[PDB]
Amino acid sequence: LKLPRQKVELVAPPFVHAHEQATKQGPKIVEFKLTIEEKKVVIDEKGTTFQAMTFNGSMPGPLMVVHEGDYVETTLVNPATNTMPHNIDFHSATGALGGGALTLINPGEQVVLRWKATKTGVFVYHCAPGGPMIPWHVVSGMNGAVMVLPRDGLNDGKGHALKYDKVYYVGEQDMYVPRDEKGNFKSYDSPGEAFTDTEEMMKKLIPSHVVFNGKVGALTGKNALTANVGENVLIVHSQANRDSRPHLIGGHGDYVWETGKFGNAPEVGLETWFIRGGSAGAAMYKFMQPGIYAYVTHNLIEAADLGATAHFKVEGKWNDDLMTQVKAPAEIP
Amino acid sequence: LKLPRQKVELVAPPFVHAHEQATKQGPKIVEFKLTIEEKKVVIDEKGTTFQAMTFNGSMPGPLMVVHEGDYVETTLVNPATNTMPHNIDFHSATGALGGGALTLINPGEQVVLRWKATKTGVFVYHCAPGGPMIPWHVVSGMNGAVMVLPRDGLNDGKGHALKYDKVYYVGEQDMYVPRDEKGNFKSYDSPGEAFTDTEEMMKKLIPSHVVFNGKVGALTGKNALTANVGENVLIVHSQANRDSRPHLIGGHGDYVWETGKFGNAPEVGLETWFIRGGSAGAAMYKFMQPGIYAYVTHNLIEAADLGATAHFKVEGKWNDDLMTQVKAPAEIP
Amino acid sequence: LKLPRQKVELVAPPFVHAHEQATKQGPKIVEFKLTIEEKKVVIDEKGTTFQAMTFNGSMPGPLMVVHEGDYVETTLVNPATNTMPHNIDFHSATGALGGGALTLINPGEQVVLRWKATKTGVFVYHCAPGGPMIPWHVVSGMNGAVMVLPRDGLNDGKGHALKYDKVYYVGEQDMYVPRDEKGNFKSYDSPGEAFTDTEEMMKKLIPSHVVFNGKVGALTGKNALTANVGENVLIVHSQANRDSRPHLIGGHGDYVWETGKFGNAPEVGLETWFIRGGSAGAAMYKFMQPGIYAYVTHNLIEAADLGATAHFKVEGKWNDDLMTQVKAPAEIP
Ligand SMILES: OC[C@H]1O[C@@](CO)(O[C@H]2O[C@H](CO)[C@@H](O)[C@H](O)[C@H]2O)[C@@H](O)[C@@H]1O
Ligand SMILES: OC[C@H]1O[C@@](CO)(O[C@H]2O[C@H](CO)[C@@H](O)[C@H](O)[C@H]2O)[C@@H](O)[C@@H]1O
Ligand SMILES: OC[C@H]1O[C@@](CO)(O[C@H]2O[C@H](CO)[C@@H](O)[C@H](O)[C@H]2O)[C@@H](O)[C@@H]1O
Ligand SMILES: [Cu+2]
Ligand SMILES: [Cu+2]
Ligand SMILES: [Cu+2]
Ligand SMILES: [Cu+2]
Ligand SMILES: [Cu+2]
Ligand SMILES: [Cu+2]
Repeated sequence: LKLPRQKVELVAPPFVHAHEQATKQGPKIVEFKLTIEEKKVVIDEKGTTFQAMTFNGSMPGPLMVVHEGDYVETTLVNPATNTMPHNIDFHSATGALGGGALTLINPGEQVVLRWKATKTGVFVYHCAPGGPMIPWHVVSGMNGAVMVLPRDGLNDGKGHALKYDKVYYVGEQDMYVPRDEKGNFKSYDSPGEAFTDTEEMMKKLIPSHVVFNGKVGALTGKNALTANVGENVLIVHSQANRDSRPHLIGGHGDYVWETGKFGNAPEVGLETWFIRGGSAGAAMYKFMQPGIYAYVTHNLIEAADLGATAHFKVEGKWNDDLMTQVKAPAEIP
Repeated sequence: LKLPRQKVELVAPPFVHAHEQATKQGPKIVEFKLTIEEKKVVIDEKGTTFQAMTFNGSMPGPLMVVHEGDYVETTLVNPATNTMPHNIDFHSATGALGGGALTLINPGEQVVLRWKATKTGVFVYHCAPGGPMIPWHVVSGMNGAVMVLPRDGLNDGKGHALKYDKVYYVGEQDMYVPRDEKGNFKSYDSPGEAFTDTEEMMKKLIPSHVVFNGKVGALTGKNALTANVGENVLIVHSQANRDSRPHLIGGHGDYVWETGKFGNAPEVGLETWFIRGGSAGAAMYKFMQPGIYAYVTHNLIEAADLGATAHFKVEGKWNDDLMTQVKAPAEIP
Repeated sequence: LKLPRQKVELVAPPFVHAHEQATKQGPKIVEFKLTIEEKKVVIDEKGTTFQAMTFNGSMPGPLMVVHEGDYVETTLVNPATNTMPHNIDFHSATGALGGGALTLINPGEQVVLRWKATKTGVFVYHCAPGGPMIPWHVVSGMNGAVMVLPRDGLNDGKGHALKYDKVYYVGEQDMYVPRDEKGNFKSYDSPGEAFTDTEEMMKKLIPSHVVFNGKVGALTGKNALTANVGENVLIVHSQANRDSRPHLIGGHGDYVWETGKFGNAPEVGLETWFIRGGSAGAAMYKFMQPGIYAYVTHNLIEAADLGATAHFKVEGKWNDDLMTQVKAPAEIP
């Protein structure tokens, strides 16, 4: 395979490494490295801890971006400082359980997998060692996404280009933290110690936490998403294990691929869309109003009470044609 | 803004205020009033009670109908007889958290919000005061829907008009009523008294009841939906917090916008469709057979055991070509 | 009704009785027989038992295949060896609650129902006796599917024929097996004895098991699905009561009707699709790589821990262009 090689410097979510939308490049071998990290992390503002397992130290794993017909060559590294075997399954790839059957590595090993990007869209990647370890590694945080863009960039299905000014990747994580007898979340010394209680809870199908970017409030305050009025923002949303229903409070999905695959035309003008567990989808919105937006899953219990709220802070001029407070709050006459 | 004003007299669900589909009117300011009512109601045939919070006294709130490019001017009233602050978020609107950031009113106040109907479809509206109150007010009943019709009426995406003979609005409500130690549903003196137990249950994500129009059996008996053979009926379905999968038992969705947005062509000939939590969708069906139909969510446990069944009673002539009982029940030979 | 009659010999899932895709036949009366069987079965590799109720002895019931405009004439038989009344509701049919209102039969009876296949697609059929028996009979196993093909066969919505080399029917079943005090699954002497505990669990909406073809591991080992590289396989998936999110691990859905209705064009290039509870959908894939695939619902907890995994064993030549292990596992440098 005698194609040009291109290295990518991955960046932590919700940001996305620099890339072209439309490109004049032909196929390349695009090189990525992912280093697995098992680590205890804090997942809420109460200080609850969690035995996480991650690609590149983040939940979600970073977004990888290539174009249709590229070859994606991933060096997956499992340092000796980890305790368990791991692998990678790319839903964008064809064969060998998405790559999982070719990438199982013990602590102290690395492996190099290449796959041809024959399907466009956004796709989940995740660890999948075998058997009951599959769900456990995924809900412990071992999932991310890859975006395979058409070489001509995105289109509306009507002949028009859809160019985004910026893209964010929102990875949603269902987490299963057990409680003790008096009702407090438990803490564990190792993922292995957490396994028995965690699996018992997993099988009951109700998460304790549903978070974006690994933690309650991760995408708020200093780390709010941003935009300006007039900017077209692409929001990639993934969920490797469980359904979600994204919604931009005060906005819309102007163009939405809820099944996430660019061979299909987008839907237009959505209020709320649906990410099937085990998939990524994408929504584009051109901001029209400044101020705070919340980006949620629209199970509002999940959003407000279990962790699944991000914010956008948007700069620009208020549009009184689109909305106005005709009369401020006043005593009823 | 010097456009003509038009008042609407809202009507309680499942009925819909009179409106045009295709219209020769240009944009107007369409005036609506919603008066919040907190009230204890009965939600099942056992007499279980529920601390409801409502727009205009109903669950769901009434369906508002306008056309693309209208301005929707809502007077939201929170009488002093209520206990809590409330607001309104229109998923059809652009800016200020759907209007929620411009409509927070204490008991004794009213506010007037106007928004431009730039997106077509059916959309959820709901209360959203802030924080954990968001889910609580919504699952207490504070949600309804708005329909923004194209000025040319509905179409099939193939150049043909789709005209409905009547429309019904089915609002589905997930309810969380706690149980005491011996397993009976609890009753509370106020919404505030219900809050702690109700939130604890909410976070476990399993409703005690799933109802249409506020109560088990609301859309049955005297209050069954009706049609005649040959009539095209539009069924708007909303769910502000939780997924649903509508199905007309003995019928179909001839034309379905399950994401609910009229810029997209309908799907055809569905058995069951999917309303994402936080959205409204719509289905049209031309009745072909008389008799009783059930309209359900097709989690049949929810439908038959938790409350989520409506009936249609349909008049007309039986069509033996479409279905016939060739041989009535008889002893096996 | 003076049309030619054609008998079908049904075959147990996941296989499908022989049929034409495109056909030069005109409408016929296609005759099917379904004999209900109530039976205690084993559903997992631990030996857990289950009070099943079935059409033709299988979970799911067998796939029936006809063409648009055929008349489907079903003899439904409820032998005296059963204990309960049963009926059948075809989501493909128009009128009388899908046929349920014309097919209620006591043990010792049979009934003959005919319906005209006016809607194309894959559709659920299920028992629906009335009231709380509806969900109970369905989650006890009394559901299957029917496929109504266009007379010209399937198409891509772009003028091209889509011909499958083989079809499999995967019926997914949510099961509710109660546990005793010490946490073991309970066994019952009759469906009636199982009812009280089973309904109590049903209403909590969390299954104990989620299986394909009636049992954990049913579609693995000797009974793995099969294909060859180059074969186009249609996978019909149904779920009569509860959502699912199918995914072919190492493959894709090349053409997917997730709402299952052939009047709509398929989506292309999906990773994971969505079967709404109360529906059947279908996905076509042309295999490109040999080896083992898993076909799952992509709630991976359900897939790996509750029973919902099938395998494909695929023969043919490995394609190193599409995927290659560039470097086998090795010590990190
Ligand atoms: O106080 C003993 C009494 O408490 C229970 C819980 O209801 O068990 C608690 O105490 C045990 C002995 O200290 C612990 O092992 C156990 O984990 C804790 O729940 C009863 O089982 C016991 O009779
Ligand atoms: O009978 C007392 C015994 O019952 C429990 C429940 O198992 O508590 C009940 O009685 C308490 C005292 O009357 C109530 O406060 C409580 O709400 C009720 O559940 C035990 O905790 C107690 O030992
Ligand atoms: O040992 C009696 C004590 O056990 C409990 C369960 O905590 O009930 C068990 O024993 C009863 C009498 O044998 C059984 O009927 C019951 O089904 C079983 O759970 C207590 O209720 C009882 O005090
Ligand atoms: Cu892993
Ligand atoms: Cu996967
Ligand atoms: Cu409120
Ligand atoms: Cu909302
Ligand atoms: Cu039955
Ligand atoms: Cu049904």
